[PDB]
Amino acid sequence: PTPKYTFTERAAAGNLSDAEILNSNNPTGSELPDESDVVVGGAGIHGLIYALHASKYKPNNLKISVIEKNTRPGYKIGESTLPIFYTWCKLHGISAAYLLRLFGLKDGLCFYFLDRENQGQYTDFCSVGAPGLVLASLQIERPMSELLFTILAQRNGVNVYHGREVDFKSTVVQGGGQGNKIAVSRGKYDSTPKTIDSALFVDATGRFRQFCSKKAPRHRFDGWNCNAFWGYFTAPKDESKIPFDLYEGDHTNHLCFPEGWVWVIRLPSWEGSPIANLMDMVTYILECADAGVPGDELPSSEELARMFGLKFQWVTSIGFAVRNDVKYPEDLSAYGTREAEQKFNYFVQKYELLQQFMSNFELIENLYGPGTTWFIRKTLAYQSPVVSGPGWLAIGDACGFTNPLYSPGINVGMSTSTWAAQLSHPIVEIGKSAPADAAESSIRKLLVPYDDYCKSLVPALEQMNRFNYVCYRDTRLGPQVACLWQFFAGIERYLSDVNIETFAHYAIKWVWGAMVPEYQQVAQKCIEHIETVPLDERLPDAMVDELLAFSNRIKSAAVAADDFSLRWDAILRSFDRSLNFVEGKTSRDIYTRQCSGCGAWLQLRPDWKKCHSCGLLGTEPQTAVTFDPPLTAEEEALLYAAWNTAPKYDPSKELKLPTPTRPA
Ligand SMILES: Cc1cc2nc3c(=O)[nH]c(=O)nc-3n(C[C@H](O)[C@H](O)[C@H](O)COP(=O)(O)OP(=O)(O)OC[C@H]3O[C@@H](n4cnc5c(N)ncnc54)[C@H](O)[C@@H]3O)c2cc1C
Ligand SMILES: CC1(C)c2[nH]c3cc(Cl)ccc3c2C[C@@]23CN4CCC[C@]4(C[C@@H]12)C(=O)N3
Ligand SMILES: CC1(C)c2[nH]c3cc(Cl)ccc3c2C[C@@]23CN4CCC[C@]4(C[C@@H]12)C(=O)N3
Ligand SMILES: [Cl-]
Ligand SMILES: [Zn+2]
Repeated sequence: PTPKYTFTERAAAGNLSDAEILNSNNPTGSELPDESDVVVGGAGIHGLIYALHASKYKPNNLKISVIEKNTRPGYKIGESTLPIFYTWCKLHGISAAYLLRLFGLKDGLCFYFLDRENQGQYTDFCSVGAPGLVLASLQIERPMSELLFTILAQRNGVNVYHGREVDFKSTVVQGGGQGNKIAVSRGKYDSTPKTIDSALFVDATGRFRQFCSKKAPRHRFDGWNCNAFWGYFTAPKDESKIPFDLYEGDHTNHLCFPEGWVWVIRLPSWEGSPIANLMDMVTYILECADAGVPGDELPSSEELARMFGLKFQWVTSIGFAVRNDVKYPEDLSAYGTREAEQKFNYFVQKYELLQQFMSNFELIENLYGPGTTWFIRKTLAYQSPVVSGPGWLAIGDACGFTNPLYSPGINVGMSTSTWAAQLSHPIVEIGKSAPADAAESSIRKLLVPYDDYCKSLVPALEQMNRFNYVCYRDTRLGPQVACLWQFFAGIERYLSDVNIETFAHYAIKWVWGAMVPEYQQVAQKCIEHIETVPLDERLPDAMVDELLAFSNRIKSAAVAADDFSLRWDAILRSFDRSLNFVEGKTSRDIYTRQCSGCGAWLQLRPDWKKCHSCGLLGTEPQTAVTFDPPLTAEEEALLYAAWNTAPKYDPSKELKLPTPTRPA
């Protein structure tokens, strides 16, 4: 396909604002409709996942309008995504060759555990992702992901309106099929708001809980909560001076210690690009995905920036997520002038490994506009007690949130977004087909499992977060108990069988494995012991011995009961096939390489000879996926064949769950 510059030229011809050029791509028009079936407040990632999944699950059934306050897709923290997210993108028609032009490659998770009392000592836990012919994970700049899903939504019959705000003071939400009146303005100052008459309102306003807060007070869990502070840094081409052995920038890297952990995420940034030019680039990429353009014939990221007049750079997202019972010095003025900067730099100099690590990175000033060099957010975890009611439901962060760790926010949270999307079709039809009293009663009963799932979801994720945090207080418990159990309980068994029809049903059974009984049994034993040791103290060595022995005893039985075949010793660098810890083991599959020209991390497969980010050609390591232990040519062909195309929906087939097999 020849690239078109439709939006760039339309914007210049009409001198259109950012919101006006975006809204001009709507199928129904740039102005709000008088009526809709569903109105979604908020076009964050979940509001858009919801609208995309609802239209894809059953096309041409629901008229859906998404209302977003930002004039263009705004900055969000939350950049790391997991295989279930990519699978969802692939099911919606965008595979890795196209996504990697916009987003950074993610190949597994790596954890480094720093000893607080023995500075310089550390251990690690490293895993790999998948071959390029299997799947990819992504590090996403959120202004780009929300733009991608906006354009994709607009191309699938969904209207998205930026620069428009739901007025929750005058909005009326009623049950049955009686009808909502959603008031939409451009802000407080706008005294000519519009009304959308509609059947279902979806609260996707994130942590702001703009609608469901009216129905219940925000709920907090017992015990300590977490604070976060972060910033953006350069992304070094040469990672060889990082003070951790075998470090690789294309993981989501975690620097873990008693007080909390640091995330390190390498990703490309498009900041500075005009919004109209970005729409043209994204539209071109989708036209290429529609036509099936092969990766080596698709322009590279930097070539796209030249074609469409964009700005492109590599950055590292680095942030702390620490417990809010940490004692800080009263005066931190020596480390900066703002609290976020002060606490970031104070914590770095508390660990020599963190300071040696950070000395590979240069701070970026105001990457996302003035005042964005430093970010801080306090008291992260919460839950919404009420997530549905007459005429409305909530999804995503509006239901609750725990912690960045293991990225449940996007990847687990999309279970609610996609289930609500599926449920939205019968919800709307019930109201159009039955009198008001019975309609409301039938909708209420239909949503009882959705309410019950949300109610138990956040507490389970909260226990999962505390489980990892307490084990991060020791360099043996971290990798050998917490990491091991999250990977065994949470690896996505039978993901290659998921399709659009089963996606929500599968996703709600995942929960990162946090509902697995043996997982909860080990987590409760560790939490119960470690929470009795004050944070400023080292864990007694006998406590670590006992928790380790208890964990390994429960592990051996649960691993023997799992009937899912997996080359565990190839995926986890430090463990054998039976998930036994091996002290000196370093062997692992090799799925990626770093481009010598631009530093971008690449997936190895024989049909991607050039760097997808800068276009530089490689010389035969792409065919050099290293399987260790090796696979025959037939086993390798069989692996790739399983992941080629998702199977058609077979209503006779029973859904296979991602969690380990029950012991029976
Ligand atoms: C420090 C930190 C790190 C994190 N890291 C990760 C990670 O690595 N991976 C991960 O998966 N998750 C991560 N998360 C969680 C993740 O950021 C959230 O789960 C995710 O952004 C939730 O998306 P959402 O669409 O529900 O809400 P948001 O993305 O917050 O979107 C809400 C939208 O609603 C709009 N809005 C608000 N009020 C109105 C109104 N009245 N009218 C119209 N629109 C309105 C806002 O403009 C906004 O765009 C992290 C969270 C934190 C705090
Ligand atoms: C199941 C997947 C998505 C997975 N999910 C993880 C979660 C954590 Cl926490 C760590 C590692 C993984 C992996 C690595 C896997 C293991 N599978 C072997 C056959 C195909 C596949 C898919 C992929 C593969 O090639 N790599
Ligand atoms: C398990 C059930 C109760 C179920 N549980 C869900 C949870 C969510 Cl979140 C979404 C959908 C479902 C469904 C619909 C199912 C899926 N199964 C396919 C084989 C038999 C069965 C049973 C039934 C079926 O025919 N329909
Ligand atoms: Cl992650
Ligand atoms: Zn390159």
